[PDB]
Amino acid sequence: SGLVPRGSHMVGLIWAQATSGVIGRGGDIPWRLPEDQAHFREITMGHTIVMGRRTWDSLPAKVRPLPGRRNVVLSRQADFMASGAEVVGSLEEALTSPETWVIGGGQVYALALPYATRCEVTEVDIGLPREAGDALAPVLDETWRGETGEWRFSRSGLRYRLYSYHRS
Ligand SMILES: NC(=O)c1ccc[n+]([C@@H]2O[C@H](COP(=O)([O-])OP(=O)(O)OC[C@H]3O[C@@H](n4cnc5c(N)ncnc54)[C@H](OP(=O)(O)O)[C@@H]3O)[C@@H](O)[C@H]2O)c1
Ligand SMILES: CCc1nc(N)nc(N)c1OCCCOc1ccccc1CCC(N)=O
Repeated sequence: SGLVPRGSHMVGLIWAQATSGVIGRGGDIPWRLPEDQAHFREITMGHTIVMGRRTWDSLPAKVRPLPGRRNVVLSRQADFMASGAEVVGSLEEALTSPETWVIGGGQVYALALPYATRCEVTEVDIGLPREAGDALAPVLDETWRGETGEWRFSRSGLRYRLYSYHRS
């Protein structure tokens, strides 16, 4: 199907996770998956994106701010320099755009989850176990519903699938 009705406010979370729920370590995403970059890009294009400061830090710098999207960086550092983005000091202000995609990281997903009505999740079939210091994906309960895509191979051979969850 791929349809998801929307209301006067849409707050979406988008992430890619290992089976174990690892999304981040050492300030990076511990795999590369071209189809997921393409998916992340097309979903978020033209929208406001919200990210924690550490996620802004983890962006390759030549791709800061992410092109074609309104970049919003959540930080408690009032003097934080984020060239080409805006810095907001609270989650409330961050989610004021009528359509917002939260693009990371572990901290901000957790805080934003209660307001979210879509989760766009790439499951990467990689057996990375949770380690000390890892950033972790939220656990979705059964208020979330939607569609699970088929397993696909990237040309590299890495296997992945897409979940598109929503709720009222
Ligand atoms: N696989 C994926 O889909 C994916 C996507 C995005 C990121 N990641 C990874 O996840 C990791 C980063 O995640 P993380 O959980 O460490 O950090 P994060 O959520 O990106 O950023 C946390 C920072 O956000 C700010 N913050 C958090 N809550 C706030 C609030 N209520 N008000 C104001 N500011 C707030 C603070 O910034 P200040 O310290 O500046 O105050 C905090 O240190 C990296 O490894 C990144 O590569 C993975
Ligand atoms: C594509 C990764 C990703 N994937 C999903 N599915 N949700 C996310 N929030 C998500 O994270 C978006 C923030 C980090 O983006 C990276 C990180 C490493 C390499 C590439 C990118 C894409 C953007 C760019 N031009 O660099």
